[PDB]
Amino acid sequence: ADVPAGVTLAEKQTLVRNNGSEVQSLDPHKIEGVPESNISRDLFEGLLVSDLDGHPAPGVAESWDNKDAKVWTFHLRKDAKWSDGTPVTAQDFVYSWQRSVDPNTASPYASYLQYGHIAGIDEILEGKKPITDLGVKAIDDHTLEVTLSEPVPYFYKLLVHPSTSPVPKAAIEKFGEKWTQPGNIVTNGAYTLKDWVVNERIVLERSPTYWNNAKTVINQVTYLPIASEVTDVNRYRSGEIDMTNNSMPIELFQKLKKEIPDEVHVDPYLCTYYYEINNQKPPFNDVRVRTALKLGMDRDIIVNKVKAQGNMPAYGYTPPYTDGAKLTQPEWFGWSQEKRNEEAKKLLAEAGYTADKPLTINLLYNTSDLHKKLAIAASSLWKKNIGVNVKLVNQEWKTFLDTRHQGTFDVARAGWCADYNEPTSFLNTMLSNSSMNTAHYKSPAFDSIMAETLKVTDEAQRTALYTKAEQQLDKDSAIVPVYYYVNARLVKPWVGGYTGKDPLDNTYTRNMYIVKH
Repeated sequence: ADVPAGVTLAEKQTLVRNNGSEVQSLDPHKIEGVPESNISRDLFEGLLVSDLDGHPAPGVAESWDNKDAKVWTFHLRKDAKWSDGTPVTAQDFVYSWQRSVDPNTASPYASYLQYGHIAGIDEILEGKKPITDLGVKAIDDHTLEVTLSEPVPYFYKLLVHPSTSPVPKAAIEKFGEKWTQPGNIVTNGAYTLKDWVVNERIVLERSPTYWNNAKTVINQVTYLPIASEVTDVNRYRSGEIDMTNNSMPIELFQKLKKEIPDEVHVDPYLCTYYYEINNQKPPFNDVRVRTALKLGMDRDIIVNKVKAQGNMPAYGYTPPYTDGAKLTQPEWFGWSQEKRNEEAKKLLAEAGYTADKPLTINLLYNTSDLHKKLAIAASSLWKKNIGVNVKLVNQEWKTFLDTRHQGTFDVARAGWCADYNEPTSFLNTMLSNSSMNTAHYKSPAFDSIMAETLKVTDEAQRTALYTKAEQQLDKDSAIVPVYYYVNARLVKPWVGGYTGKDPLDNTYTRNMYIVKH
C-alpha cells in the first residue's frame, strides 16, 4: 500500500469484506470463480500482479525477457519466500504449472495455460503425454524459461491469474486436499490463512515472510460468504462490513446513492451477464431453439431495472470495452422486441415447438437476491414473448458451478469476467476443448477462427478476427447475452487504497489501509 502524506493511519489495521459466497476451494488449481480469486490473490502470488490501474506489474518475477513473444524468461526476485521461510524458486513454478495441466488434478482452469500455447500442452491436457513435457523449465533457482509453440504477444498478461500462482509441493503431497487447512497451508502472498469456518468467515493475517511485507498495512482481513445482497448492505450499514461485494440490491441502490453518496463506488467492469444455454441438452442442441430464446429475451426491460447503476444491454459475449475489441452489433439487436418475438416463435415452430405444444425448461441460478429477481423477470418475459414455460432452480455457488460442468441443466444464469484484458480471455472459453466451456458449445468453425488469431501478423488483424469469432458465436446462438456489468460496491470512508480503476477489479488487501476515524 502507498499511504499518502497527511493521512493518519488507524491503530487497528483490520478489514472486513463480503466475498459473496463460500469458496469452492483455497487450492489455486481447484478454483474458477471471482470469490475464489479474491482470497487467492491475498494468499498466493504468481510471476506478475495487477497494479492499481490493472496493468501487469512485477510479482515473484522482478524482470523478464522475451524472444519473438515465444520464449519468455522470468528473473525471479531472490527474496521471494514462502510463509515457512523457504525460498520461492523457478522449480516451484515448474511443478505448479505441470500440476495445473495434469488430468489427475481436474482443474477447472486446466485450459488456461493452453490459452498461452505453452509447448507440449495440447497432448498433455489429453493425457497422451506426461506433464513433465510441458514447455516450462527452471534454468536455475531464480530463472524460469517458458517456451511457447508460437508467438503470443499477450502471454505475460495471463500470468496475474491465480491458477498460475505457485503451490507448495510438500504440503500438497503430505496432506492432499487438506493442504489448505490453517495448520497445513504454506503461502507466498502478503497474507496467510488464520481461520476458515465454512459458511461463516475466512480470516487471513499479514505474513511477514512476504518479500514486500514492508509495504503491507492491513494486519488482518476477514472475508464473509454472504450471498444475499440485501443482507450484505444491512451488515454494512450497521458497522460490521467495511466493503460490500460488488453486487447491489436493485431496489436499494438509489436510496444508498442518496443517503451515502460518497460511499457508493461505480466503476467499469469487464464482465458480461448472460443466460448460458446448455448446447448439448435437448432441445437446445437445435440452433433454432437457442436463437428463439436469445431473441425472446427483452434486454431493455432487464437493464431498466438496474438503470441507475448504468449497465448497458448486451449483444454479445466479449464486453465491447475490452482492450483489442471493436465489436459490431448484429442486425437482430436493432429490431424492435415485437419483431424479435415474431422471429423467435417462427423459429420455435420450425423446430416443432408450438403454442399447443410448448416448451418447459429449467432456469438454474446461484443463490442471490439479484439473480432471483432477474430470473423471475426472465421467466415472465419468455412466457409472454415466445410462449416458453420457465421454472426456477436455485443452488449454492460451489454446487451451481459443479452442475454447469456436469451439464445437468437446461439454461443457467451466468457471469464471466476477464482474467486478462484481451478478447481471448472470453473467446477461449467457447473453444470446443476448453475446461471452462460450460455452455458445451462445440463449433469447429469457431475454433478455426480462434486458431487464425495467432497466425496473423498485426494486432489490427487479430482485432478483426475477434469480431468474426463473436459473429459466429452469435450466429450459433451459443448464449443469451443480457447486460454488461459495472463494478458497484459500498466502501466505508476510512477504507483507503480502493481506486476502482482496474476494469478487472483485481484488488489486493496489501494495497489498502484504514484511515483513523
